[PDB]
Amino acid sequence: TDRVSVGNLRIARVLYDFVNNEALPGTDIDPDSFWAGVDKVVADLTPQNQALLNARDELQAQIDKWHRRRPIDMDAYRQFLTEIGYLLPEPDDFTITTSGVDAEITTTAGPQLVVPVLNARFALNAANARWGSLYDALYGTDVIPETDGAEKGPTYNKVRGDKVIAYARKFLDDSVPLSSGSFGDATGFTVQDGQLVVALPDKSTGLANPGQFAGYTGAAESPTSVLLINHGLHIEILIDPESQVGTTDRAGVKDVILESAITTIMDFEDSVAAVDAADKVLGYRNWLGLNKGDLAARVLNRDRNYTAPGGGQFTLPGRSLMFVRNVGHLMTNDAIVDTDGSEVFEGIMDALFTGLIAIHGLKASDINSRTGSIYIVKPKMHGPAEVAFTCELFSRVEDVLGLPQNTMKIGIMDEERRTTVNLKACIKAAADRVVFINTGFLDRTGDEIHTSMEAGPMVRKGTMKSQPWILAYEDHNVDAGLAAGFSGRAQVGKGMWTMTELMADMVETKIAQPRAGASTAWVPSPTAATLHALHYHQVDVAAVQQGLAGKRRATIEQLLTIPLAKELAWAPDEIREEVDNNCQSILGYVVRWVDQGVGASKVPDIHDVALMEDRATLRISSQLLANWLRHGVITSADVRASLERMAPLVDRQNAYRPMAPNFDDSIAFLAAQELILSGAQQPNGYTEPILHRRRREFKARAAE
Ligand SMILES: O=C(O)c1ccc2cc[nH]c2c1
Ligand SMILES: [Mg+2]
Repeated sequence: TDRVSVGNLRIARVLYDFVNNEALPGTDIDPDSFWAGVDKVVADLTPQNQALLNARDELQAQIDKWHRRRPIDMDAYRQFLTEIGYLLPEPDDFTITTSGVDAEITTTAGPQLVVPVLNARFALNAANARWGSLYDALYGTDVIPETDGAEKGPTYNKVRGDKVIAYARKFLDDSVPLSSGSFGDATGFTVQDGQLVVALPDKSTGLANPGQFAGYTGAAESPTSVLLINHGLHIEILIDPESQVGTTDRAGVKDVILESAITTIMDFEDSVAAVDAADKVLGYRNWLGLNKGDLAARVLNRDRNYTAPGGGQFTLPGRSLMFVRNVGHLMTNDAIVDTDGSEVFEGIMDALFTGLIAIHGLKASDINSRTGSIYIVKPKMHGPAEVAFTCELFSRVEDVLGLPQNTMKIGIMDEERRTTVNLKACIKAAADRVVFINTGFLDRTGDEIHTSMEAGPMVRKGTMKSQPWILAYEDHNVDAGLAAGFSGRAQVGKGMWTMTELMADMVETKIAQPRAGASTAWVPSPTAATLHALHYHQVDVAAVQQGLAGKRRATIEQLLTIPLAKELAWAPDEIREEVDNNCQSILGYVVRWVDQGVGASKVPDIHDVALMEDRATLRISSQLLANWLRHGVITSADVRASLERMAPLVDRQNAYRPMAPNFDDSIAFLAAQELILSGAQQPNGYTEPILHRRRREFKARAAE
């Protein structure tokens, strides 16, 4: 074949070439020593990797049987979980020791943006989303109602623009209050004796807290902009009477700029579809362009220059601080196969290659962490041993890369049940590497359903968000983080807002996350990060965290409360709706995944709301239907009929290729069907083995 032999490994030429010609040059790592390291690391860690996955299966089988032989005793269930080593002892209190971590992670609370690394233009916008226009975010979304008069048109609408301006003035009043009066009545800004002075019609005033004045641009006498800081986040008022908006403005203001996406996660996992060496290389190459600072379509932003209150000069980061999300322990990829032809573990490969590439970001670029850290998000881990394994992998990789030990820092996803109930030990296992924990609530619900598949029928998918287990899971995660001393040291993060068009709703409800003590939470786009930034100005996360300290708000019993439905909880019509809804979302996502290699896309649901979502929402839907089928809530004819019914709608909702009417001939349709009908047999309900196989199948058919 077209592979390169190195030890026991056979590396796809496209990857070998990528590494030698693009990734390695500029790192000072000897190419031959690198490849020897890859061979050695894969050979050494592969057995432990496999045994961990086998252990998952064995635990699940025991729980499966336990439920089959079962009016539901929690004392018994809990002592059984401890017996089989599912529930492990909680360690004594400790504080994490992770050092050399940047301020964007240790200290600054704010939005965290996640983007598919395979999409270069998306990744570019994400990195540039550290600063974003509040006016654009308000004007373009439904935050400002399109009520009579204020509708978006083909051209600028002055009625709407004025509501945007008023909305921002109120934000300023709430965030950076004047000693007296309102920003709404401002006519000018000036800096005098190093102090911000605001002109109102009748008199002048300063800030109630002059500590919020951070800097300015242009002459102090008539600044071209004024820079404020609040709860550690910057706000920049652009002052330009010459501009169109500025002309209509009372103080010549052109825009309000928010520091928005403080950090960004470049994603190789659930938001992308990458099933072979060509796909991985595309991803790795974008990740390289990001770290080298030369990725272009439009290019990456430079730092920002300001004059300090006093009159000196300083600078602020122009770009979002980058994490990379590697895949988890489950999958293999044929990017590399061994002599026997066995595919190599993809997570192992990601650590080596994304780690290698990240070195560039530590270096002056013809730039990322100034403290010398590399930030890797690791998803879908089940328990402390799997966490320890990930740390051992990073340690071995650091050795191959000639990096100081603990350079490679870990963002722990809390998105599997065996991690949730052992969270303190999982953190302890990574106490010198961990830079965040985060509630991946969607995968977590998929795992919740699969783990208790045999217990009985589960509540409807929309009911899950408010079940006792998930509310406890959220509080427990924050409690464990704070108890491990995350305050001032590491992020406590919460989940993604998936309704991309419902920004009014996001601004209304997503404030609950910072109020819950989360120093960060996930947004889908630059625009959403700007709007989500508002919440951090309203909530004092540091204070909230201090108030939460030492609280223990979720019991193990609460964590373990299985979301079983009550006897006969559903009328026939509600059942049908749940089925159609789930089939619709499965089909809408899968069709783009299998046909176009698109791992994340705005997909209208049944009620026709635009949902982003990724692989995890597929995991939830397939497991729920698999659970209902397993326990006789629905029949196989129900599933099939629903799939055939929703298919044409999906086709219609959509370079596309219709699934209907020849379903048995549609690879996408059959993948969706397989996900449901084989759902119960997928390891932890994971959708990758099926998706990957079907996408490779589609690629092979397209080729001929
Ligand atoms: O981190 C994820 O699982 C996730 C979820 C939704 C979206 C939409 C774009 N990127 C995503 C990532
Ligand atoms: Mg997830």
